[PDB]
Amino acid sequence: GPGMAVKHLIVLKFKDEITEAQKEEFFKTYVNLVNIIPAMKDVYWGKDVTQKNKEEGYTHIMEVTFESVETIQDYIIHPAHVGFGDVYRSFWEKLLIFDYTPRK
Amino acid sequence: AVKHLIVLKFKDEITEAQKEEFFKTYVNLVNIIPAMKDVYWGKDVTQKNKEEGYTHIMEVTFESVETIQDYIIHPAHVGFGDVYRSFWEKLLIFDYTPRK
Repeated sequence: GPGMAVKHLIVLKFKDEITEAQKEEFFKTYVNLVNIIPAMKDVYWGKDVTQKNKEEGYTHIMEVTFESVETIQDYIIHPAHVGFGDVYRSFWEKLLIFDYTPRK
Repeated sequence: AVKHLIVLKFKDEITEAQKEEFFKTYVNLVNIIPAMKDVYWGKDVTQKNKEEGYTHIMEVTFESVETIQDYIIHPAHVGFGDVYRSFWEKLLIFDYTPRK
């Protein structure tokens, strides 16, 4: 329906070499993409506190909220894009990205 | 507020109707388990993930990490896991506080 959210779920394990300062700057830059990418409306992230899957090693979760029925290609080609961009794609040891519309 | 996040891959044998049954039953848990706040789920549309990766996301909101645990040990959630764990091949759980 109109105004339904399209969400991207970014699931991350950082490489051991990545510093706490670097991680902080990474998330700061990602949240600021809301002001740069028109269709991007919100970014929220956090650190897993449970560690229920330590063998899979993922530690961080980032939720990106986009407007539906709008192009997001400017995000895809953005230098800061976590998977595709030159700036940060070397930061992660492991990375999953999902694309879903939340419903109930 | 905190989030209990589930990343899920169903067993190969599970049908579309069974996936819908799973989510309907899970969402109804909010009518039963006091600790729970709102639940949303979605299906991943990424073609790359579909072949052998996780396929579904469930987000559950809670007041605190403590009330997440209240939900974990509730008889209704125990009962759900007892009869629907068979539906999933693998999953990931994350408990975290969203921030910006």
